[PDB]
Amino acid sequence: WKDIFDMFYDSKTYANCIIPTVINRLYKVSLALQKDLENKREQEKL
Repeated sequence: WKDIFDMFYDSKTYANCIIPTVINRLYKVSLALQKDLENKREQEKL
Protein backbone atom coordinates (compact mmCIF):
# COMPACT_ATOMS: atom_id res chain seq x y z
CA TRP A 1 0.00 0.00 0.00
CA LYS A 2 2.86 2.37 0.71
CA ASP A 3 4.18 1.69 -2.77
CA ILE A 4 0.63 2.09 -4.08
CA PHE A 5 0.75 5.61 -2.71
CA ASP A 6 4.36 6.43 -3.49
CA MET A 7 4.41 5.26 -7.11
CA PHE A 8 2.74 8.43 -8.35
CA TYR A 9 0.19 9.29 -5.65
CA ASP A 10 3.35 10.08 -3.84
CA SER A 11 5.55 12.67 -2.12
CA LYS A 12 3.05 12.95 0.78
CA THR A 13 1.61 15.84 -1.24
CA TYR A 14 -1.10 13.43 -2.33
CA ALA A 15 -1.39 12.45 1.32
CA ASN A 16 -1.18 16.14 2.14
CA CYS A 17 -3.81 16.57 -0.56
CA ILE A 18 -6.05 14.00 1.13
CA ILE A 19 -5.04 15.28 4.57
CA PRO A 20 -7.64 18.08 4.17
CA THR A 21 -10.30 15.61 3.03
CA VAL A 22 -11.68 14.29 6.32
CA ILE A 23 -10.08 16.79 8.69
CA ASN A 24 -13.74 17.67 9.09
CA ARG A 25 -14.37 14.26 10.67
CA LEU A 26 -11.96 14.96 13.53
CA TYR A 27 -14.58 17.41 14.78
CA LYS A 28 -17.37 16.80 12.27
CA VAL A 29 -17.94 13.31 13.67
CA SER A 30 -15.19 12.88 16.27
CA LEU A 31 -14.35 15.94 18.36
CA ALA A 32 -17.80 17.48 18.18
CA LEU A 33 -18.97 14.01 19.17
CA GLN A 34 -16.51 13.84 22.07
CA LYS A 35 -15.10 17.07 23.50
CA ASP A 36 -18.62 18.42 23.58
CA LEU A 37 -19.21 15.04 25.26
CA GLU A 38 -15.99 15.45 27.28
CA ASN A 39 -16.57 19.05 28.20
CA LYS A 40 -19.08 16.91 30.05
CA ARG A 41 -16.62 14.13 30.94
CA GLU A 42 -13.65 16.29 31.91
CA GLN A 43 -16.04 18.61 33.77
CA GLU A 44 -18.51 15.85 34.69
CA LYS A 45 -17.20 15.59 38.26
CA LEU A 46 -14.03 17.67 38.63
